Amino acid sequence: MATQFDENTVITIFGASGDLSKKKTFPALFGLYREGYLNPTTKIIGYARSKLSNEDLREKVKPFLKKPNGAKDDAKVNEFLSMVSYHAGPYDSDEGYLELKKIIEEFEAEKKVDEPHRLFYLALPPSIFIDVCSKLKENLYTESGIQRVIVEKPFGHDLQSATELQEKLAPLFSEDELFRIDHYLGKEMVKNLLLMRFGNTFLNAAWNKENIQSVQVVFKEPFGTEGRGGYFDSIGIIRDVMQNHLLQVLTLLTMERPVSFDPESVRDEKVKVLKAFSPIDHDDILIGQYGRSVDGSKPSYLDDETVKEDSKCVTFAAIGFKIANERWDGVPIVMRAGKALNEGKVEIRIQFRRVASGMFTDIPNNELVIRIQPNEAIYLKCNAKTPGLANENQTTELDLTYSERYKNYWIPEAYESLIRDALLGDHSNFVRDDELDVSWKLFTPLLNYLEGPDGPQPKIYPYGCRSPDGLVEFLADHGYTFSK
Ligand SMILES: O=P(O)(O)OC[C@H]1O[C@@H](O)[C@H](O)[C@@H](O)[C@@H]1O
Repeated sequence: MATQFDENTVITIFGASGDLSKKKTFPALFGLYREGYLNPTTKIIGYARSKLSNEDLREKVKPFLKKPNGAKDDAKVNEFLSMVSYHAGPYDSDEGYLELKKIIEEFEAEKKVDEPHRLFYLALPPSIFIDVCSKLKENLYTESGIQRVIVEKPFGHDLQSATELQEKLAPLFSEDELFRIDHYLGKEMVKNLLLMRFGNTFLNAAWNKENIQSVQVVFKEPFGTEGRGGYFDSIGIIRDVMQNHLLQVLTLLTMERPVSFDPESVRDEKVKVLKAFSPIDHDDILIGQYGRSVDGSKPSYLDDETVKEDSKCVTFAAIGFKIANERWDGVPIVMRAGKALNEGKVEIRIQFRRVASGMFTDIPNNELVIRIQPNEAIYLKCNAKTPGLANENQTTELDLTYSERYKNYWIPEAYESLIRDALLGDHSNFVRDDELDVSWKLFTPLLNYLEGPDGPQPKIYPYGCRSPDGLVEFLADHGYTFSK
């Protein structure tokens, strides 16, 4: 019921010369075009301070456009580049925006446009958002068209900084025009979660404290922070992926059902469950920093020449959560994220309860695993009678590998899906301001405690190991029952 952007839409990518723009934003715009979801009358404008030409931009991004049909669809590559142009100018001053206002109004007149449709993708750090947002609002805002601006996380590093950014942003652009990106919300398997649970009685009837023993959201990466240790030092793993990506996923797994079809009904339920989270217990935590591999082949986090040697930076964290409402009361929830472990994986693991006594209880807990990445899949640990004369249980792993169906369909990348959604005006996969506020109210006390003077020292774990010491115990302390 929001207006869709199709013909004669102008997409301006601010920060167009940067890494994010050339490796992600423009490649995503192309993928949408290559598969027929970007209208050919779309004007794509890259804006940045440097003084490059239309040729420079096109040749800068060309190495990153994806050709899944190989040398085929090469006309599409050149087709797309021909829709892309460049304008140089400062973010700090009105002359660039007035010059841009002229390029755009020229195009919106050469095509008979009664209602300008303008998307501004801000591929910039927040310290430059507010300037550009001011300038767009002072110079390039039409009360007789519709404009939408995309910004990407982070929006702050704690409650105070996030509040300050939003205080400056709110008088410039409303929630309806703002599209705040957490790119996990564009991943195919993350987008399936709501319909998977709410659309299937076989899961929804069990999705409650009466049947769930343990909820886990799991993030593992096999590499470390080498080279960028000094930057990561003020971030840490909790800020990097847990406060945003992992919290988003958990929110989709625990919210109640949206009662209407408005995208804001999705967002209302996410905010609602966020407010029911109890405060984080600062003791119910497992904090780790990666040391040298047992190998000797891999450096410690501190071996990084850009990291001070007394650094308490957390590169692995497991955190317990509790949600105080009727569905979740007393269910222990764990989010755990680490760099420099043994594999790359993002995964949801839900363990169901067993009855304590009776005939079909000498049997392992049912379990549901949803792999978000790498190999999108759903697995169910099930129980069944042994076929034939035998009257014993055997546990069966049911495979719902999505590779079956995906070799048939076009599965967009996160940014492709997300830009599409913005063009269609659908806020379902974007962060709202109260969502941001509550998520920072939840994590800031933990972050203040860890980074203050009494901040605990992370336990060291070797690069490449499965789990820091204490993890398996931590999980069993949070309702996970291990089995054969
Ligand atoms: O899992 P994805 O889609 O590759 O995203 C993971 C990355 O997400 C970013 O937000 C983090 O800052 C990175 O540290 C992390 O590696």
